[PDB]
Formats: sequence, C-alpha cells, structure tokens
Amino acid sequence: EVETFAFQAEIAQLMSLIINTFYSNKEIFLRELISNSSDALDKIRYESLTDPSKLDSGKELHINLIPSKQDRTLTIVDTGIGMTKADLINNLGTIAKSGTKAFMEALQAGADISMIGQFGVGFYSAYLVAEKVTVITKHNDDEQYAWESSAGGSFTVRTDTGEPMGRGTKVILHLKEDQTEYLEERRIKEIVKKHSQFIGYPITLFVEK
Ligand SMILES: CC(C)(C)C1=NO[C@@H](Cn2cnc3c(Cl)nc(N)nc32)C1
Repeated sequence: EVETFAFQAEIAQLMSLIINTFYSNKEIFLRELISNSSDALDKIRYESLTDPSKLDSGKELHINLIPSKQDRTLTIVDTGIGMTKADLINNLGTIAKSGTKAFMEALQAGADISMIGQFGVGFYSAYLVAEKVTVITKHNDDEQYAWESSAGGSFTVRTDTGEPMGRGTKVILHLKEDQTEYLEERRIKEIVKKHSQFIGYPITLFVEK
C-alpha cells in the first residue's frame, strides 16, 4: 500500500519558493544533504557508545555519492541512524515548520537561499536541482521505507521492497533535464572540496561505468 500525505502548508510554501525563485547558486543542495548525512552518522555513533548492538545493522559509518547518467539521478547514501515511519510522516515535518517560518522571514529580511541549512530545512534545497526526490531509509527497529515527492503539495510513504540497506538513508535526486552537470565527477568534486571538505566521515564519489 502507498499512502499519500499533504505537506504542512508552510513546507509546501517553502518548496514552491525553492522551485520558483530565480537563484543561480544551486550547488548548495549537495552540502546540505551531506551535512544531514553527517548529522545522522553522528547520532548513531553516539548512541552506539551506550548500546553497541545499535551497530549490528552495520558498523561502517560513511557517505557515498553515486551518479547515474542512465537514470539521470544523483544519490547521496549514508549509514547513519535512518528515519522511522513517524519521522517521515509527522515528526521531522513538525520540527521543520518552525525553521521554515524563520527562514521565510529571514529571506524577506535580506537573507540568501544559501543560508537554508541554518534553519534546519536544508533538505528541501534538493528541489533546486531535482524534479522528484526519493528517500529510502532504514532505522533500527523499524522497517525500510520509501518517501517520495515531486512537490505539488503532497508526498508518499510506502514500505520499500527494494534491496535491504541495513541502516541509513539514500536520497535519490531525479535531476531536472537542465541540471545534469551534477552527474559530472569533476563538478561534484569541485562542490565537495568547496563546501564539505571537513566532514568527519569518508565521502566516496563513485565513478560512472
Ligand atoms: C522527511 C524528510 C523529507 C525525508 C526529511 N526530513 O529530514 C530530513 C533531514 N533528515 C532528517 N533525519 C535524517 C536522517 Cl536520519 N538522515 C538523513 N540523511 N537526513 C535526515 C529528511
């Protein structure tokens, strides 16, 4: 079964702003997703210090960047703590409502879209470059889920039938047709070096076959 949900009005407004505002500096999406992965890796590492069994689903703590020219996707994979069903449907959106309102006000007060991560809603910068985002995620003691949205005010959640991940999150960016530069090894290297060079987990940039 696929369940369809309405975004909170403030998050739908944020997504429309990101999709519709003219802003050439689109590359900031990657730093935001890598930062989210780093935060999730921090969380499972910290929890493992008092409950080592939390790493039974995988001890490797890393970030993979995987381009696919054939699928026109850029995938950001981490082995962090992952998200529960309640995270996906309700609880992360509840936290994001406050940051969205703060971001939207700062925007009017002269802030830049690149400051989005300071408001805890950096994920939605993915819609600078993606027409659709699919998020596959697995938290210990919950099932593997697929979250998906092409914006337009709704998202879906379903139990994922694909390959099991163990633990963590995969953000699959279905790139807009004019945003395929973010499949180039060279371009991704440039962005990671510029924005993400001090992240405390190995970032592997996969090469296309
Ligand atoms: C609900 C949805 C749109 C999918 C997000 N809201 O929060 C986002 C940022 N975020 C929160 N928890 C995260 C974990 Cl555990 N990992 C990673 N990579 N990102 C995480 C994602």
